[PDB]
Parts: sequence; C-alpha cells; structure tokens
Amino acid sequence: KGPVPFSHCLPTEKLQRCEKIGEGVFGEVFQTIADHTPVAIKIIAIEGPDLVNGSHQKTFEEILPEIIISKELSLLSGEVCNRTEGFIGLNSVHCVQGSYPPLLLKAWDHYNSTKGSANDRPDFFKDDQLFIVLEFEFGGIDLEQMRTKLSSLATAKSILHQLTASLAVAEASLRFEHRDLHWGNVLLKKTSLKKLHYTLNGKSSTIPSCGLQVSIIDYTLSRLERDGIVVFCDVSMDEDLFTGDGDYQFDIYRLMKKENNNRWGEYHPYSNVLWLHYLTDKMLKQMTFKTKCNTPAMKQIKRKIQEFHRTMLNFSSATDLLCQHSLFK
Ligand SMILES: O=C1NCCCCCNc2ccn3ncc(c3n2)-c2cccc1c2
Ligand code: NA
Repeated sequence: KGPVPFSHCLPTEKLQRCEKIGEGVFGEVFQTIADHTPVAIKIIAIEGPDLVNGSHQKTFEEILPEIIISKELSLLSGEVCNRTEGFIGLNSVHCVQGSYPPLLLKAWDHYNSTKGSANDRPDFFKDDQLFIVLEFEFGGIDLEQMRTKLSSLATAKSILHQLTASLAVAEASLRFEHRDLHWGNVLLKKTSLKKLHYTLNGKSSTIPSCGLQVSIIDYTLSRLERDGIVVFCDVSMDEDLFTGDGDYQFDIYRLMKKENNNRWGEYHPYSNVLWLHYLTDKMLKQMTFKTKCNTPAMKQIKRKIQEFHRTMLNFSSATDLLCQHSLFK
C-alpha cells in the first residue's frame, strides 16, 4: 500500500551524517552516506494544506514530472546513441510519512547559522505529513560556491563545453529544457580522467576535463517529452518567477517567457542557450581564477569565451552550439 516511515529512508546512522547542502521553495537538500557511499537527498512536502516557503504544497500527481525527468536524465549515462554523464544518477524515490526528524532540523539550523536560509524552519509538519524523498548520486559542489576556487579560464571552457554537450544530448534524446540552470545547479566534482566522453545521435566525442566532471541538477522547472507525451512545470500563472531583479538570472526567466509566449508545454531549446549565456556571463564576470590569463595561450581562451558570449544568443539550441560554435572546434 502506502507511505513508509522516515526511518525507512533515513535510519539513525544515515540521519546522523546528514548535512544540509541546499534549498529552494520545494524544500531541502541534504548530503549523507548510504552504504559507505555519499548521496544527496531532496525532500519535498506533498499533499498538506500548510504554506511551505510561500507556496502551497504539490500533490503527488504534481511531483511526478520531476520524478519522471530525474529518471530519464539519470538513464542517459547508460544509453548508447545519446549518452551523457552530465546530469546526475537517481538512486531511489520514496513517499514517506512523519514529522520532520529532529536530526534533520539540527542540520537545517547549522546551515541557517552559517549560510542563512530563505526557508521556513520545517518544524511545523505533523506526524501524518507526506513527503517525497529523492535520493541522488552525490555530484560534488556547486559552481557558485566554487566561484573563487577554479584553476583558470581553461577550466571555465571545460565547464561550458560539458554543460553544452549534456544539454545537447538531452535535447536530441528527450527534447529537454532545464529551464532553471543558475550557477547553484551546476556541480563540480574532481575526476582523474583527462577526457570525458559523450555520444550525440550516434557520434561519439570527447571533452578535456581539466580535472572536473560537471553534473547538472534540480529539475523542478524542467521539461521533456517522450513519444509525444510532454512532461513539464506549467509556470504560466506564476507572477513572482518573472519579477526578480539584481542578477541576470532573473532576466532569463522573462526571456524564456518571451521566447515561448508563455506556453510552457512547447519545446523551445533556445531556453538552454539562454541559460548557457547566463553561465558564460558568470564565468567572465563573477569568477576569480587561481591562475590569471596572463599568458598568450590563456588570453586566447579568454577571447574565445568572450566571442562565445557575444555570439551564442544567435544559436537555436545547445545542439546548434555544440555542433557549430567555433568555441568547441
Ligand atoms: O534539486 C536539487 N538541488 C537544489 C538545491 C541546490 C543544492 C546544490 N548542491 C548539491 C550538491 C551535491 N549534489 N549532488 C546531487 C545533488 C546535489 N546538490 C542534487 C541532485 C538532484 C537535485 C538536486 C540536487
Ligand atoms: Na553527472
């Protein structure tokens, strides 16, 4: 039948090792260890009548899109014709019932103390409350938190290339749009591989890693389709999403709406190009590299990224960028 107790997904040892790693209107994301293996746990309240972080809770039906999308993107690491590891593994999904575990509140508190939270402390849920718990592969640390930690603009180039490739592969296989690819949703993890591999419509290629593997996460707003069945988040009646300021990020939401005429069911892979532009913009303006571009070779990489910034909005998809933009030649 129905939901399982929190303790089914989060036994004592696993709860004791939880550290909060991020948040959103949806809820909370923690890192922990499951079977000696780091994982990320995303916890979303469903079906209740309380306001949570300023919104009503989703119904089970309303969470299925994100579950579906998470599974599809996870599957791309093991496909053949259109293959990428540039999203994240989905290990499990559960529906749990209970009040919020005190140990997760303790982790929540530590995060609020050190980084600050925009969320309601999740301590008001009763013992009949339902949640969806998604357990993901642990993908490393977000680009925003790594903004002063990267080696050089060659590393930035790798990151852009990886992101563009991953998005292209998902466009080709799934008519995917991420739709919220701010720099908090780009993860970086060390790899000893010198080259990373992807396959796009049957053609395989490689990207120099610069020692990092990128994972694109958080599919709250994402869209895709399969066999003409579209799965998406309909934000056509959201006001607040389109009225932010203070960062180019908030312009991207408005520019998406302009591109799609507020019809979020449609496929508009230009949204992927918009997010990639926003990300290039962050690379050129808000990162501090450990090695400056004061050699001719590194200056040259900078000029290519500036050229990418200046021209990429004339491309129609991540696929168009990957296949045709001079940056990737
Ligand atoms: O919805 C998700 N994230 C939204 C909040 C940002 C947390 C960003 N930081 C990290 C750090 C490491 N990891 N590893 C996996 C994930 C993850 N997230 C992850 C996976 C799927 C969704 C989200 C997050
Ligand atoms: Na990944």
